[PDB]
Amino acid sequence: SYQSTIVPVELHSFEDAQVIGGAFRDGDAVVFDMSLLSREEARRIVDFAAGLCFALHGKMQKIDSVTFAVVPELSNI
Amino acid sequence: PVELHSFEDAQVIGGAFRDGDAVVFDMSLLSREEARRIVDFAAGLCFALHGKMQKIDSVTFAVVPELSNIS
Repeated sequence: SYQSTIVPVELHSFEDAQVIGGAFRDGDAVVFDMSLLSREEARRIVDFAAGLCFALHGKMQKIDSVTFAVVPELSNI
Repeated sequence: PVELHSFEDAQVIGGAFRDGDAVVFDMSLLSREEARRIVDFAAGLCFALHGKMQKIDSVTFAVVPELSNIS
């Protein structure tokens, strides 16, 4: 299946979750930074991302305190 | 109708919804924080599977899977 190299996303508010969701839903891995978000917002981003991962059997990884990644299930027929 | 007790129940909603079932959940027993975490998780769930979330009232929401239609 098609998938670009990992999509980077710099977050500024919870609404940006949509960018992560869009790319992840379309088969792309996404790494996003939460350096500029409040503690509350960061938490909302991760709960939304966990919802995305559970729904499509994706995997979420923590790179560091402000950097996380969601990776789609491997495409193998 | 799922009665939530903690954020850990997000999996109950998720499992059912992922299996193609509509889920209506009550958040009466949840803290303001937990309630919000549940809805954010559920929103990720719906976004991922092209589902729909509806607010029934302040403590009751529903996530509904995309309708199966083949042409």
